[PDB]
Amino acid sequence: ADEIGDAAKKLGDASYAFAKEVDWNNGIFLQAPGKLQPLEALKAIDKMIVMGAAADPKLLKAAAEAHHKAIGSVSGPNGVTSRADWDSVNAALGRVIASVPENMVMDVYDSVSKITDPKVPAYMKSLVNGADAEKAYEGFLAFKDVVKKSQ
Amino acid sequence: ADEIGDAAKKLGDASYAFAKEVDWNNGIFLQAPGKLQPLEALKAIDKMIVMGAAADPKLLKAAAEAHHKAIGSVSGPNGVTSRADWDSVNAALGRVIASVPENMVMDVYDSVSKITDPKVPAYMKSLVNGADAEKAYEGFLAFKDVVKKSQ
Ligand SMILES: CC/C=C\C/C=C\C/C=C\C/C=C\C/C=C\CCCC(=O)OC[C@H](CO[C@@H]1O[C@H](CO[C@H]2O[C@H](CO)[C@H](O)[C@H](O)[C@H]2O)[C@H](O)[C@H](O)[C@H]1O)OC(=O)C/C=C\C/C=C\C/C=C\C/C=C\C/C=C\CC
Ligand SMILES: CC/C=C\C/C=C\C/C=C\C/C=C\C/C=C\CCCC(=O)OC[C@H](CO[C@@H]1O[C@H](CO[C@H]2O[C@H](CO)[C@H](O)[C@H](O)[C@H]2O)[C@H](O)[C@H](O)[C@H]1O)OC(=O)C/C=C\C/C=C\C/C=C\C/C=C\C/C=C\CC
Ligand code: CLA
Ligand code: CLA
Ligand SMILES: CC(=O)O[C@H]1CC(C)(C)C(=C=C/C(C)=C/C=C/C=C/C=C(C)/C=C2C=C(/C=C/[C@@]34O[C@]3(C)C[C@@H](O)CC4(C)C)C(=O)O/2)[C@](C)(O)C1
Ligand SMILES: CC(=O)O[C@H]1CC(C)(C)C(=C=C/C(C)=C/C=C/C=C/C=C(C)/C=C2C=C(/C=C/[C@@]34O[C@]3(C)C[C@@H](O)CC4(C)C)C(=O)O/2)[C@](C)(O)C1
Ligand SMILES: CC(=O)O[C@H]1CC(C)(C)C(=C=C/C(C)=C/C=C/C=C/C=C(C)/C=C2C=C(/C=C/[C@@]34O[C@]3(C)C[C@@H](O)CC4(C)C)C(=O)O/2)[C@](C)(O)C1
Ligand SMILES: CC(=O)O[C@H]1CC(C)(C)C(=C=C/C(C)=C/C=C/C=C/C=C(C)/C=C2C=C(/C=C/[C@@]34O[C@]3(C)C[C@@H](O)CC4(C)C)C(=O)O/2)[C@](C)(O)C1
Ligand SMILES: CC(=O)O[C@H]1CC(C)(C)C(=C=C/C(C)=C/C=C/C=C/C=C(C)/C=C2C=C(/C=C/[C@@]34O[C@]3(C)C[C@@H](O)CC4(C)C)C(=O)O/2)[C@](C)(O)C1
Ligand SMILES: CC(=O)O[C@H]1CC(C)(C)C(=C=C/C(C)=C/C=C/C=C/C=C(C)/C=C2C=C(/C=C/[C@@]34O[C@]3(C)C[C@@H](O)CC4(C)C)C(=O)O/2)[C@](C)(O)C1
Ligand SMILES: CC(=O)O[C@H]1CC(C)(C)C(=C=C/C(C)=C/C=C/C=C/C=C(C)/C=C2C=C(/C=C/[C@@]34O[C@]3(C)C[C@@H](O)CC4(C)C)C(=O)O/2)[C@](C)(O)C1
Ligand SMILES: CC(=O)O[C@H]1CC(C)(C)C(=C=C/C(C)=C/C=C/C=C/C=C(C)/C=C2C=C(/C=C/[C@@]34O[C@]3(C)C[C@@H](O)CC4(C)C)C(=O)O/2)[C@](C)(O)C1
Ligand SMILES: [Cl-]
Ligand SMILES: [Cl-]
Ligand SMILES: [Cl-]
Ligand SMILES: [Cl-]
Ligand SMILES: [K+]
Ligand SMILES: [K+]
Repeated sequence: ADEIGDAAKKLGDASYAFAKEVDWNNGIFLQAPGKLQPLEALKAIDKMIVMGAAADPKLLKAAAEAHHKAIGSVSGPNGVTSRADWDSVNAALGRVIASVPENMVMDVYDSVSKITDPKVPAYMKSLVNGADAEKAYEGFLAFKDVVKKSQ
Repeated sequence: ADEIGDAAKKLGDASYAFAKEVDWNNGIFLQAPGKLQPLEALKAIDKMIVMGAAADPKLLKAAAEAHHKAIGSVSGPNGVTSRADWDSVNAALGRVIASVPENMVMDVYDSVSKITDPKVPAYMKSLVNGADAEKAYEGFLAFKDVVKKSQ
């Protein structure tokens, strides 16, 4: 047990209602988040690849395992994993994030932002309950504070 | 040095002409290989996630590093990495493939085949020199024989 795991349970309390509202089977998630821009997108993928190579390989393995288990508990009309598996994925990802330097994480974020059209967040939010999305994000903010402490 | 590395150099002799002909900046590679089928695609991703969790985490790290370096040597009008980085990526991937049971690898292959429209290979081949694609594939066949010996 660790503090990221405890923070993941609070994150689940804040964010699972939102996860149940997302239609995970919508094909839109395969499309670029705006205009397809291969050269800029490759720069973002490169920052991810750098981060993945730097991450604790054991924590990467555990995060992959948590997603395998999560796939197994998918149910209902939107393809949402169970509450327990949601929390397990989020904890495992938090551990991976904490295992690399903050710069690496910020470089992925900035590089993905560069290819994301300004309308995409509002469009995604419009498909779910906006107050639940807001609660989920406020949950994320608290969670990342715990992740940073462990980083 | 190892036998996968030696086999990767022979693979490069057979396949680099083909890699130079592919337009790596074509946006088509973001689309599903046929009809977008989220439920079946998730099954294929699940088999990949199982395989990634089983792979030697050190060899996964080295494969990610080889791709970072490869991105750095991209040049020319098609976005092709250097010959040396092509071989380095292929060796590193061969090591990852050899680090898991053959079943896991075949399960990814079969699961991806299930979502790949029968026209996709011929369409991809039609964009390059068909004899160079054939040489590349004959190269792959020899390479995977070395990978299997190490597996
Ligand atoms: C063949 C290739 C195969 C596959 C292709 C590969 C990849 C697909 C590539 C791209 C598709 C992926 C993602 C893009 C898709 C979807 C995008 C998903 C992300 C999103 O929607 O983000 C919304 C967010 C909104 O802005 C925030 O608003 C805040 C408001 O806060 C106030 O009010 C609150 C309540 O309202 C609270 O009360 C608070 O207390 C109060 O403070 C503050 O103003 C913040 O400063 C401000 O940041 O926007 C941004 O962060 C920047 C945009 C994009 C970054 C993009 C993404 C995140 C970055 C990195 C994630 C890492 C990786 C993503 C990718 C993959 C995951 C591994
Ligand atoms: C939001 C989500 C984000 C991203 C989405 C994520 C993923 C994208 C998902 C999918 C897109 C990916 C791929 C699909 C895209 C493109 C497809 C790329 C693959 C392709 O084109 O394959 C062509 C191949 C042709 O068939 C072979 O013909 C042979 C002929 O051999 C003779 O003649 C020869 C010379 O002519 C020689 O002389 C020889 O000596 C002589 O023997 C034999 O008959 C073989 O028995 C027969 O197998 O087809 C198949 O293998 C099955 C089809 C698809 C499997 C699909 C893929 C491979 C499987 C696994 C690869 C693993 C993973 C792929 C994916 C990713 C890689 C990590
Ligand atoms: C089928 C399998 C699968 C699927 C469908 C996904 C889907 C996703 N992954 Mg995951 N992932 C997988 C397997 C999968 N992954 C595997 C095998 C691994 C390796 C172990 C990872 C490792 C991984 C990492 C390291 C990250 C992702 C992230 C993401 C998201 C990227 C787009 C995004 O930011 O949306 C928005 C995100 C969500 C809807 C997820 C919930 C986010 C918080 C907790 C609550 C919602 C807040 C707010 C409303 C929206 C996000 C704002 C943002 C600024 C934080 C998306 C939800 C990224 C992510 O979520 O970035 C924010 C991310 O950082 N994945
Ligand atoms: C921007 C980065 C990037 C890009 C663009 C790609 C692109 C690709 N990856 Mg790679 N990968 C990356 C980073 C990247 N990867 C990273 C960071 C990792 C983790 C370390 C991986 C790990 C990985 C694995 C484990 C595998 C791939 C494979 C593939 C291919 C999947 C589609 C396919 O089969 O086409 C066809 C494939 C090619 C054109 C590549 C050359 C294949 C041989 C050597 C020669 C050509 C033979 C023939 C003409 C066509 C293929 C037939 C097939 C049955 C073998 C595609 C070329 C897969 C692959 O190639 O499956 C066959 C695969 O198994 N990737
Ligand atoms: C081979 C392999 O290993 O694959 C595995 C690799 C990983 C990394 C482990 C993995 C993973 C995670 C991944 C990739 C997550 C990707 C998330 C992508 C989210 C994409 C979104 C939100 C895309 C869009 C596009 C939109 C477009 C919206 C608009 O155009 C619309 C409609 C109308 C316009 O007028 C205005 C507009 C508003 C602009 C939008 O609003 O949102 C996975 C899944 O496991 C696969
Ligand atoms: C060996 C191997 O194969 O590894 C493979 C392993 C994987 C995992 C499969 C893999 C991969 C994918 C990877 C690495 C993904 C990385 C994801 C990173 C996500 C980062 C995020 C969300 C960062 C942020 C930063 C934010 C900042 C927000 C703020 O600053 C803002 C705006 C304003 C401030 O006032 C408040 C604030 C809140 C502070 C935010 O909101 O979010 C890959 C590439 O395939 C390689
Ligand atoms: C088709 C289908 O059915 O697909 C199904 C597939 C599944 C897998 C079964 C499934 C599922 C679950 C999924 C996708 C869950 C996704 C979870 C994503 C979690 C992401 C996390 C936590 C990312 C971060 C990034 C962080 C960054 C933190 C920092 O940068 C910040 C901000 C500020 C810096 O100063 C300090 C910092 C600390 C560096 C962080 O702390 O965390 C589902 C829903 O069922 C759908
Ligand atoms: C080849 C093939 O077929 O592969 C298949 C493989 C798969 C895995 C099966 C597959 C899949 C599924 C995938 C990747 C799913 C990814 C899902 C990502 C969902 C992202 C969502 C919901 C994003 C958001 C962002 C929002 C932002 C909200 C806010 O920021 C806003 C506006 C304003 C702020 O003030 C407050 C805020 C509230 C913070 C929100 O509310 O939501 C797919 C697509 O089928 C393809
Ligand atoms: C977030 C993160 O970590 O992301 C990283 C995760 C990884 C795994 C490390 C990673 C990787 C590798 C990946 C995903 C490779 C994906 C390869 C995909 C190849 C897709 C292809 C060939 C798609 C098509 C679609 C086609 C459609 C053709 C047709 O429709 C057409 C035109 C006309 C129709 O009439 C007939 C038709 C013929 C049917 C086609 O012919 O081919 C990467 C890139 O690093 C990102
Ligand atoms: C911890 C963590 O995060 O790990 C992350 C790590 C990654 C790597 C980023 C990641 C990923 C992606 C993964 C695993 C991809 C796996 C790719 C597997 C590719 C398999 C291939 C091509 C298999 C085959 C089999 C073939 C067979 C051909 C033949 O049988 C045929 C027809 C006919 C016979 O007569 C001749 C023959 C020739 C014998 C073939 O031709 O090809 C993921 C999911 O993101 C998780
Ligand atoms: C936009 C842009 O510019 O992107 C740029 C991004 C880069 C990275 C810089 C770049 C590059 C390079 C790239 C993509 C290289 C891709 C290489 C893929 C290699 C895949 C390999 C080897 C896969 C396998 C699968 C195998 C399976 C073997 C077996 O199953 C087989 C058959 C039969 C079983 O009985 C035994 C077995 C042994 C189990 C194997 O042995 O090997 C480029 C080109 O510049 C484009
Ligand atoms: C959000 C966002 O923007 O992300 C961006 C991220 C990136 C990384 C920048 C990105 C990218 C690039 C990517 C994934 C590139 C992947 C490329 C895959 C290429 C696959 C090719 C060539 C496949 C083939 C198959 C062929 C088959 C030939 C044969 O089988 C045939 C018919 C018949 C047999 O008898 C003989 C044979 C000869 C064996 C062939 O000849 O070729 C992208 C797309 O821009 C999206
Ligand atoms: Cl929807
Ligand atoms: Cl571009
Ligand atoms: Cl082309
Ligand atoms: Cl389906
Ligand atoms: K561009
Ligand atoms: K289906």
